[PDB]
Amino acid sequence: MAHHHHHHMGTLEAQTQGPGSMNDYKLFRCIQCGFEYDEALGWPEDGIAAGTRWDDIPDDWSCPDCGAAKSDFEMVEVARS
Ligand SMILES: [Zn+2]
Repeated sequence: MAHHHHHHMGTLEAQTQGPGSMNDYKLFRCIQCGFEYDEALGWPEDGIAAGTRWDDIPDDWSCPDCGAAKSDFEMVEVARS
């Protein structure tokens, strides 16, 4: 009769989120879903490099999360002070 059991390992923090805000970068949050973009973090999945400004981001660029437009983003001030 088997009496072996497994235990849950718990939480492995694989995120480690934290962009170094050494320069005043902004946040841009999609209003259609809540996708928050940090200019200091960038989005390497699309090719957006860390430090790329919203102005440098192509007008044809869409929210990688849902395909919402740039006008679907809000400019969020960074309270990391
Ligand atoms: Zn979105």
